Amino acid sequence: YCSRIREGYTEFSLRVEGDPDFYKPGTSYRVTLSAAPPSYFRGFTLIALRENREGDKEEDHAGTFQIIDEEETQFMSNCPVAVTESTPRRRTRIQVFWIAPPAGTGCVILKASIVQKRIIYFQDEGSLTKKLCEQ
Repeated sequence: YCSRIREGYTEFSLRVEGDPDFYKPGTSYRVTLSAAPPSYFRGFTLIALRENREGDKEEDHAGTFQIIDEEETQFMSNCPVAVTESTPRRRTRIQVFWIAPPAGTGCVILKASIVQKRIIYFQDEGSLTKKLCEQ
């Protein structure tokens, strides 16, 4: 189940539109993964984890992703809680909804990994990682 299993900034950014300071349970947020020019990615993986969890357990994964662009993104065949590319084409941006979990879920870490001509692995902090807490 889910594998899946260098901080600071690369040219790839994981953002939430509107730059929320915290999440509100049940609110849909538009999560974006983008490459600064002239970079691109041919593949990506995107997850949302309760803080300080590895992701090896189902209950580590927080909230619900919803596909916006079916031809660009899909759920991972062998990690159904992870968003990934539909085909290995060069892309500079993808977007998905993330629906925030119930009150009491605690801090959530949205995290991405990409491939261009090298792999950028998941990191605890950095440009492909965003922490959102309740409040």
